[PDB]
Amino acid sequence: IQTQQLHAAMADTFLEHMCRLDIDSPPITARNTGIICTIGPASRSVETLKEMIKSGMNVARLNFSHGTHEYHAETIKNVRTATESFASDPILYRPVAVALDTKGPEIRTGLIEVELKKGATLKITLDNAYMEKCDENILWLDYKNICKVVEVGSKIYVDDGLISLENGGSLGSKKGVNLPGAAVDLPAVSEKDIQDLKFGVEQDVDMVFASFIRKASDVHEVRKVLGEKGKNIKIISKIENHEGVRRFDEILEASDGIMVARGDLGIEIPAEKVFLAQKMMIGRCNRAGKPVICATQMLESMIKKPRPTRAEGSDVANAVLDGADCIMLSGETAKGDYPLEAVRMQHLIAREAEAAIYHLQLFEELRRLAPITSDPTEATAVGAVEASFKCCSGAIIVLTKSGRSAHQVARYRPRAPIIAVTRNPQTARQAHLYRGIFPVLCKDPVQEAWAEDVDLRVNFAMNVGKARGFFKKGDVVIVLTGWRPGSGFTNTMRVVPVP
Amino acid sequence: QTQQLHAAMADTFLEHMCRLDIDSPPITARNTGIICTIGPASRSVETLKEMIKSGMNVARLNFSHGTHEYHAETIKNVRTATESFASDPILYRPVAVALDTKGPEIRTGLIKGVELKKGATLKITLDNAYMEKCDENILWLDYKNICKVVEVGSKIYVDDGLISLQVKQKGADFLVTEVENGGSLGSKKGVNLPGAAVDLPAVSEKDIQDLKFGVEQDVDMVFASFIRKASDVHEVRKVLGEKGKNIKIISKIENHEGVRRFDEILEASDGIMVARGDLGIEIPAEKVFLAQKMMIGRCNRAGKPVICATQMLESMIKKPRPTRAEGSDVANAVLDGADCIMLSGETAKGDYPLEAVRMQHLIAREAEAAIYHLQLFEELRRLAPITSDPTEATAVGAVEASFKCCSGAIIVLTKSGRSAHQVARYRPRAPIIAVTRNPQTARQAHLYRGIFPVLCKDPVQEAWAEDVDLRVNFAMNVGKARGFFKKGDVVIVLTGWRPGSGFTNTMRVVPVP
Amino acid sequence: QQLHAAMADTFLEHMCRLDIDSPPITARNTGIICTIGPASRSVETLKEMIKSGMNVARLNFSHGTHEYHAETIKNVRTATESFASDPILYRPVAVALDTKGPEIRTGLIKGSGTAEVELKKGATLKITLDNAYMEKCDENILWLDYKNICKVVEVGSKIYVDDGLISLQVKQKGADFLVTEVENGGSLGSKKGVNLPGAAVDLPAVSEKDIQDLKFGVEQDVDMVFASFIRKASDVHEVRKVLGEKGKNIKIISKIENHEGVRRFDEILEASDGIMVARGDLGIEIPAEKVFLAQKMMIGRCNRAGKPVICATQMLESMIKKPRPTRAEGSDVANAVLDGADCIMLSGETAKGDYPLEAVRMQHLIAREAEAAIYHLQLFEELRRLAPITSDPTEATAVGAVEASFKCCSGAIIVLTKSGRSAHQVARYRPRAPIIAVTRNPQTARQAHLYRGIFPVLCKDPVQEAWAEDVDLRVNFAMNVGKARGFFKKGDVVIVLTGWRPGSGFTNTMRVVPVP
Amino acid sequence: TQQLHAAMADTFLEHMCRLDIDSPPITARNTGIICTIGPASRSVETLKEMIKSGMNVARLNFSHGTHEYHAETIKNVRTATESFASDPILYRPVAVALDTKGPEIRKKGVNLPLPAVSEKDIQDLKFGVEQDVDMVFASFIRKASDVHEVRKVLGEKGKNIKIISKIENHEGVRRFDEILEASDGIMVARGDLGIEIPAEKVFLAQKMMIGRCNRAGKPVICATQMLESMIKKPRPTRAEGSDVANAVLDGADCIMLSGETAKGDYPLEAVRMQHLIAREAEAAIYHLQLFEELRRLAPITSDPTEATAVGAVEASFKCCSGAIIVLTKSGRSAHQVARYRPRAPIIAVTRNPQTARQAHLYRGIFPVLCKDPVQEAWAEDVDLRVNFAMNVGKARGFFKKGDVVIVLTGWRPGSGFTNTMRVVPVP
Ligand SMILES: O=P(O)(O)OC[C@H]1O[C@](O)(COP(=O)(O)O)[C@@H](O)[C@@H]1O
Ligand SMILES: O=P(O)(O)OC[C@H]1O[C@](O)(COP(=O)(O)O)[C@@H](O)[C@@H]1O
Ligand SMILES: O=P(O)(O)OC[C@H]1O[C@](O)(COP(=O)(O)O)[C@@H](O)[C@@H]1O
Ligand SMILES: O=P(O)(O)OC[C@H]1O[C@](O)(COP(=O)(O)O)[C@@H](O)[C@@H]1O
Ligand SMILES: O=C([O-])C(=O)[O-]
Ligand SMILES: O=C([O-])C(=O)[O-]
Ligand SMILES: [K+]
Repeated sequence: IQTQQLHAAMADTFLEHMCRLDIDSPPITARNTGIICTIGPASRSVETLKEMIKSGMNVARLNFSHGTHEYHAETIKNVRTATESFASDPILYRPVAVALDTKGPEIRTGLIEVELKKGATLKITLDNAYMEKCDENILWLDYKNICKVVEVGSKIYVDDGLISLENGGSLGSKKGVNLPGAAVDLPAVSEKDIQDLKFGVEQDVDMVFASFIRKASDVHEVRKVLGEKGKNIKIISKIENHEGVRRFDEILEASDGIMVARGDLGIEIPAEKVFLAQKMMIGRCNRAGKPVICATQMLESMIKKPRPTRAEGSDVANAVLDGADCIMLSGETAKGDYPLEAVRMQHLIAREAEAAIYHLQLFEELRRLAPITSDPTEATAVGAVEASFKCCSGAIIVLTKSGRSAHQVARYRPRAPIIAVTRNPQTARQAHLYRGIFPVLCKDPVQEAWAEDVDLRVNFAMNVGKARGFFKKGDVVIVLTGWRPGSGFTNTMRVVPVP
Repeated sequence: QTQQLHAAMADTFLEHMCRLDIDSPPITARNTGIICTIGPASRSVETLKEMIKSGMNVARLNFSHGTHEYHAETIKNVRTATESFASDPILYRPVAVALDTKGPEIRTGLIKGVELKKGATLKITLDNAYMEKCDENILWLDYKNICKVVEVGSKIYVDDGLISLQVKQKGADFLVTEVENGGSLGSKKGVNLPGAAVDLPAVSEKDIQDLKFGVEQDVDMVFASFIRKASDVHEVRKVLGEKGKNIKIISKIENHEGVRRFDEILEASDGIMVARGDLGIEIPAEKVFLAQKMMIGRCNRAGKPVICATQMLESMIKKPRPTRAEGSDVANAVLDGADCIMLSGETAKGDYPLEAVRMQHLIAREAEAAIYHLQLFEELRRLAPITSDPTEATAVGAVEASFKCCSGAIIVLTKSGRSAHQVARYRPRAPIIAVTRNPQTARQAHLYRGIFPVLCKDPVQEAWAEDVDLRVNFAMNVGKARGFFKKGDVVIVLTGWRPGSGFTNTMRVVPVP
Repeated sequence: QQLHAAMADTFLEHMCRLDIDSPPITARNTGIICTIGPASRSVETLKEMIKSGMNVARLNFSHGTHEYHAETIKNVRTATESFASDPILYRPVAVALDTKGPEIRTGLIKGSGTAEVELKKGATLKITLDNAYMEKCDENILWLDYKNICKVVEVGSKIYVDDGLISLQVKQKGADFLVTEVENGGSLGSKKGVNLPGAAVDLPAVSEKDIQDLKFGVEQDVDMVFASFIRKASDVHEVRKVLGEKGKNIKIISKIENHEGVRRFDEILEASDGIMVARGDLGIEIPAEKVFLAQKMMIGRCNRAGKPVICATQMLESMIKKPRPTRAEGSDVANAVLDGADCIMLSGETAKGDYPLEAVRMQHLIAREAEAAIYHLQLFEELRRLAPITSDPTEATAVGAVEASFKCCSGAIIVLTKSGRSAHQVARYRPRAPIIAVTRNPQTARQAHLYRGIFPVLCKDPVQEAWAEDVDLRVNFAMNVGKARGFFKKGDVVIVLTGWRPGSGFTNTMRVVPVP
Repeated sequence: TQQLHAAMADTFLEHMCRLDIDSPPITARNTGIICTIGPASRSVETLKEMIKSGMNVARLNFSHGTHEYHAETIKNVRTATESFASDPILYRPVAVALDTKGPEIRKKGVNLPLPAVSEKDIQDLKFGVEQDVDMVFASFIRKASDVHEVRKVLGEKGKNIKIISKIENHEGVRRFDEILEASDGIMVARGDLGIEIPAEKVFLAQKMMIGRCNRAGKPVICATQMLESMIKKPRPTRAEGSDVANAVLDGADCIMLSGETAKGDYPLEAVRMQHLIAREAEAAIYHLQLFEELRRLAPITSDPTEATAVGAVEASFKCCSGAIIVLTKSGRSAHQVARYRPRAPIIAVTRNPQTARQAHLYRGIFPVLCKDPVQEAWAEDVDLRVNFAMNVGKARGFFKKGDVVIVLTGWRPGSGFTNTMRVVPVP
């Protein structure tokens, strides 16, 4: 047992790399995959959120499919209270990002659970009269132009795909309806969505998970609503249907990142094909260097049990091996009985899978597919990661203001952690979207001599790395800086020993 | 689109991932075998027939529970459902019977004939007076030498890993434990002692009766629970003796010692099962995927069957649709290189045994198309040594030829299955149609990825050349009827130069007549 | 056989593992083409050329008459049939006809064929097309046979005479005259070759002289044609039509010796049966520092296409006058084989040199060494990666047999073939083991030398009545050939390729059998 | 352009198929040219033409000749070299190499498959240290003891003189690993090597020694008979052209000319041909495979200079940089960059004149001798030397204003602290 699966990292083939995986080779830590947890009744309290952060929650997700604005406002206030409870020591302080998940073009049912028999008959009524008198033969939908977008012989899936219209069971109240095959004329940004996004920018959110993004214009519509006041809010496009998968290329280019929303995608396309769409979207985002999130049902059984299933354990690890920048928890942290155990489990799995990555092939294929550029920062990023592998550096220290220089380093997936020193608090929170970036917010005021002010932030990362066990005095690290203040000038790579 | 063949011709693994297409329909022939545990929800002849039609290849009997009378009837029901299709040998699908041994299990007593509290006090005693009298305060387990294996504050898990304890005080015939993770206790629950060394024998006195029962019931394979060393496999082999010398022994690796000594266990085994259920308790659950990918790769390297098992579609016990994690697990096990995937409670006792079998079938077929054959075939060859066996050279030549012509199938005539096993080791994309007159060979063929066994019941022809061609034409008709290929396509045919095992040396690229 | 360097994971350490103490196998896979001339024309010398390793005899039709060439062909066929007493060790020898082509030659120096003049650099020289000076050239006026030499060369052009050794600068141009200034001088002889780089030489690709030479080749039953100065694919079609129906099985080798032939190489190779990198004229028509680029480009493209490629000209040039080559020439032989050249050639080394046999032996020695040094692991992988999927059962059987040959490290791949296609499809994937190609067609046994690794063997036994017994006779004939020539011994594992019915195009059966 | 289409091929076979004779190479020739100086090129005026035609190292064959004669050849070499010193932007350093006579039994030349440095070798070696030669071609080196024997003879006075051993027999090939570890480089002396071992095996030992030297990051010279026919002819043979190109493709840092420049009839033509072929073959190398295989076999390091070097080569491929500018005092930092064989030329700025002359032994290093005085502010003195390299690349046509280049410097003055890589445009 060497460490960090380094015996397997030196295998000439991927098959031999698999054979040399050792359960007794413990991970030289620094977890390089971000953990996003949806907040709900089980995790809304300040004391709970403090434990979630200590257990490894890097992004708090707000699902605007439910709850009011004042409800989500207290959640945000609770998240910032729990996060700022560690701000007394900036060396150990961990930024925590806030994410708004839009409701999007949803389709619900009416009120009163009944019992749907297989082969029975139910008259789907887009009639506001029976909006509360739903039985076993008269179901109501809130979709305008449902009769136009549907064709005879097609299928309809109510309550997260449980009932099929066919295979149906106990139909509840106000359950979601999925209409695969697509034709949904519902707007990309609804009236509720517009007010939610305007609420998000008012609340200084860090990122937006846009639901049911079908085409590239949907992301432009979302970015237009965020306006100039929220122009720095990263837009993560959720791919949840067939149209989003086919139009993924134009969606990826218009978006800041992608979430593989496997829950709705598992209903819109055959569930046996979800792994295809996941490994495809993760590969293309890794190719383009944009964040990708694997979400939904990763540790589903932990909603009721303190330990996950074997399938759930492998799913989290395989999402990391796929190359996902972040993993997500929904009901496991929003409503389950073991939110802290779900967060801790994803942290332990991610750390093991990060060591089991075949870096030798990944780094070669990432450069082989990346184009030649004239951006000096991009060339500095490859040279830094190449140097980091060459000397087994304890970290790559990147001074960045917008996060860009750190993102360009993370695109090439170094094994060493990326310590991104920034004075921009939003940049530090947003850095969690990119694999391997450990953001550190330096609150020290700006010095007069610019060379000394850069030396300050470098030494800040040194103490942070020594305090968190990333390296020790005398170790080699890679330091990325630029030639003048302001963003966009990162061009200097140094190999320096830590003091 | 078709077959993920645009992704199959990528220069890098990353580009291969980028070219994965949900709109490219899969092959047709599912290569990864499906093993289903037969239990109350599936042991009926009517259900078993639909299990076979849904894709079940191996019927696994878990001897951790049930009597020999109960298992004999289940086996009888499996063969009644299987022989229900024996009238048309062209469409007849062999179905193997697997015996899963109890092994060195540690079980608890019977609750009165409860519900533990989180952080309470649980006294674990060996006094047999509390065996049929278990309460929330006194707990009896059948591992007599328990205190001579556990120490201070040792973690001890009950109820398939759910309830967790901590030996707060020791004793000689009792143990005082403080609950670390509460939960509703039960009767006759399994107990794991991770980080300790149980001294129970590899083959218990009960396993002797079940292994002898398996021989007289003509089972095709034994799943030996809790193998730790090569000598455990030899013990199972010696116990089976001459009457069970052809029964294949699958070593179930479910603890730290089995993983540590996997190489010697694999060398002595006929195959391996990644029994993730117990393994996820004996070692940290976040490390299971490492042990699975290690054992699958090593078994692929050695050309030996590997089974990924336990909790693959666990939520389907109660729901007609699996979770996304379960959808990825089945797909990733196939992509890892597993010859077989298994279902336990999903088929033995769950509410949707047929939906679980169908889901594994659909996922496995999709995953098989998504395999990066350009890298896999290249890496399996560079790692396999140069050989003098003509069958090995013919097998890899047949696989290379099947990739070159995009063959509809690789037809293999075999008595023992070996020649077909040697083809599957190189993982062709095309299905391997192994024609045989040995019914046991046809059932045992399901252990190897891609082998579609067909049982030839035609009488032996007078001229050997005619008997060979009769069996080749049987595979032709089978592939045509099963939709594997059509007339005009090219298939590879593997025969030998003389009758008897061990002479396969002839590879022919023939058109489908 | 450099087996340690063959198991390396990288090309670099494969080079580091190259061992001068690891001996090669017996079978030399690279064909040797020997140009026959005054030093190699006799039946006695030709016998030793075959014993030294000659597989193809080249006849350069730029000089000589039909009767002189017919007697050379007769002496060749006599020297090879001298060994027809033992069909086990009988090595076939092909005959190749190198066309004259659109050549530009000067007149005679002072009415003599042997006289020479010394051109001093910087002086002047008049080039005229008036036939009155065709036999009266000197250091002042030079005659050449290209009539349109003025309507193709402008002022400042550079003319090269005698293998590009003499260079002229076209100072002033005339209607039928050409005023030049000598750049590089020296001895100017009679009837020397003239190269006009960068000029559109409008000479016919198939002149009337070549038309009769090709008709002579058809009548003399030549195996292949080396077509000089192929500029486009239509030039290969003209050669194809002249050979007509009677010369249909005569393989056409397009000689790339100009800038246009390199630029239009794709359409030429697709219309050709083979390619020769004729570096002599190529080194003059294009800069000499670019010849290796054209050589590696053409060798790789024909390796990718599965068509024969030949490395020619000045490979052991110093051996014309000396019994041992230079280090550069020894390096050029091995690098040609390492490049992937199906055959290496000798021109003046065997045509007129003082050591024709030593050059043949030197080429055979270096080829055997470079064959073992080939990175088969990367070559076979890259050849399969770039070859398309096929619906032909023979091609799938060929790559399967080669793949099986690497798995067992077989002594050989025995291939029964009538037209040679079966053996060519095996050689296309470059197995390490020799390809013993059994045939009853004498022409295919001669044309098989054009493909690397094919050891052609002509069976003399009569066709047995039972076809399955006639196959085993030919199969066991190759076993005798392999055991005799030391390619393998009893107990060794070999690959044997047969078909399912007589006639060409049915090879589909691969058998892994031990040597009886 | 410089076979850029062939460089982007996914396979080595497709890389050959893409080699285009119509894709012109860059003006920067990375392979050093060593010319043996003799009667045909001893004059001051031709030595100027030899330099103008691309000569980088002047080899003095001590198998014959006296010290008063070889010192006059050196003086003329330094005379012709310093004739261009009136312009440090275009000045090219020219190295001086002493090839020892060694155990040479003679009155022709006898070979048969003896001391390392006998009395004649020591006197000539001491004359080399007195004449301030940059390197010594130790003739016939059979074991590492011979290299130590020679290194002890040069002493601490010539401790910086680079000992590069000439492998000339079967023993040196078998004991090559211990010889290479004790040497500063290797010359594959193909002349004597072709006699001691079968001629058909010379290419085996050549590619063996070049690959191992490439692996170890030590210079290797391919020597002798590369253009032999040019001794009496103005154009080489096709085999000689392919030999020059294949040596460069093998990975040889320098190519050599012996009789072609020493006594041949076309000295300048032989130097020009080696120049033209070298740059054509440099564009034809499969950098995609070479860079990967060089790193796969290079071990993990803890030296900041080695990590900065491979990071700079990786960055230079990423931006297709015009050059890798490396400030170096001993040349070592430029040597570590050249070990990973970048496509871009390595402009090694130095003030040490010997470091500049010795840099010709390493592929891709273009040494420039900075004559400007040291500045008080060290940061300004660094930018001055960086600006010197920028003006050199523009004047010599290696790149133009606006092009991207990699600049390697260190964090403090003194040798051994190169650790800073900057990606900067050309002003
Ligand atoms: O990642 P970004 O947005 O390009 O920021 C990197 C910037 O940080 C710096 O290192 C220092 O910038 P500041 O001093 O303004 O914070 C610059 O050299 C560089 O341009
Ligand atoms: O895989 P196995 O057990 O070695 O069997 C393959 C055998 O089957 C055959 O194809 C047919 O032999 P039989 O006629 O005895 O069935 C033999 O040529 C070959 O040896
Ligand atoms: O290579 P070719 O010209 O297609 O011929 C190969 C043929 O040789 C054979 O092995 C024997 O054919 P013959 O008996 O007619 O000579 C056939 O089975 C096969 O089709
Ligand atoms: O390559 P070398 O010989 O180690 O020298 C490189 C050195 O040059 C420097 O750039 C400065 O050189 P100077 O001492 O001449 O100013 C150092 O930073 C570095 O250590
Ligand atoms: O026995 C089993 O199958 C297990 O533990 O997973
Ligand atoms: O014709 C030839 O062979 C040549 O030019 O090399
Ligand atoms: K199937």
